[PDB]
Amino acid sequence: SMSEQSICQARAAVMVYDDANKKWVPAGGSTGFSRVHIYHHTGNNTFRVVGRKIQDHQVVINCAIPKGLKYNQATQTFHQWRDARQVYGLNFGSKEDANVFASAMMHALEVL
Repeated sequence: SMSEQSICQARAAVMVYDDANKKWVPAGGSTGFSRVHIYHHTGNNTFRVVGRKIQDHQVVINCAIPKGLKYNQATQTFHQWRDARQVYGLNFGSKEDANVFASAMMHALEVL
């Protein structure tokens, strides 16, 4: 697993969209900020997003990034993308967190 490396980290609250109730809900069950990484698995050139809550280290997101993922910068601090299972949203702690993480994601998408 040393062949999988973090290429970015940022501070964001991770939500998922509850399709049935038409509302954003905190990923993992409780609202708060996480440390969110983009990991590059160099053996098979894959990427995933993994986030853990700062206070308790709960894993709140573990989401593939496949080739062609559409990454939407909805606002300067809220970005989102789809998975068959749910839409994910990142409410970043700052604009720099958001831009840096995006530029990282755009890089990932270009090397996939």
